[PDB]
Amino acid sequence: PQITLWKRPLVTIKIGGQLKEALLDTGADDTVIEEMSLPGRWKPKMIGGIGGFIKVRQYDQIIIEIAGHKAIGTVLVGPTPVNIIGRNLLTQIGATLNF
Amino acid sequence: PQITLWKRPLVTIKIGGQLKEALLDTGADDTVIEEMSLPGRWKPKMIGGIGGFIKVRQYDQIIIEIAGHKAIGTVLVGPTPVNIIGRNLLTQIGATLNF
Ligand SMILES: COc1ccc(S(=O)(=O)N(C[C@H]2CCC(=O)N2)C[C@@H](O)[C@H](Cc2ccccc2)NC(=O)O[C@@H]2C[C@@H]3CCO[C@@H]3C2)cc1
Ligand SMILES: [Cl-]
Ligand SMILES: [Cl-]
Ligand code: NA
Repeated sequence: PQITLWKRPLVTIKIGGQLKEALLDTGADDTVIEEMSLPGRWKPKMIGGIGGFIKVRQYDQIIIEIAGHKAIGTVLVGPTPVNIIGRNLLTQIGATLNF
Repeated sequence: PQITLWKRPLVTIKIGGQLKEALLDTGADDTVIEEMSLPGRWKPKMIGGIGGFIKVRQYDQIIIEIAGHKAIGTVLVGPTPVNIIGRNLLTQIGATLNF
């Protein structure tokens, strides 16, 4: 698709068999989702957003559908106002910005 | 142009007579610029993201040149770690997300 930006670019994602809403976020390096359970081991990571740095759980090689496109990659779990799909997975689904 | 997302989507902007680098950010509702002087009236605002909220100054009807495209709109000024072009100005240059 071609998504305009008059509204927030929210899409449906599927992770762990559950549907969630997430924001396509070209200003995010990383994908950050709200607390949920994911399989496997996690590693620590600190990310710095607009208000400061927070700790998150980094899970690698997680299967995630984004707007109907399959991605497999790193998901950070921690307190974010909204689930955000960052460039690590936007690249996997072939997204570009155009103007 | 078509901008891929392997790297941060940074562009040159001109605002207040000043050249700056800024992120094209589909996850940002509003445009947020690091501390600088702008003319006219302003009002305080709080904006929030990962890590919490910061206090900013809201300036209305500010012209920004974004990668050579002129736009006008509200610009927030405050202690953001990065300059952010948000959806309120991305729409005006006709930016879309494509995949
Ligand atoms: C109302 O207007 C705005 C409100 C908030 C922001 S924001 O900068 O907090 N942010 C909002 C996003 C994230 C939460 C949400 O609902 N939408 C814009 C983001 O693109 C932000 C833009 C950003 C803010 C601060 C630093 C770098 C980028 N990136 C970001 O938080 O990425 C996180 C932090 C890590 C650094 C970059 O990637 C890592 C993942 C911008 C304008
Ligand atoms: Cl505006
Ligand atoms: Cl349009
Ligand atoms: Na003004």
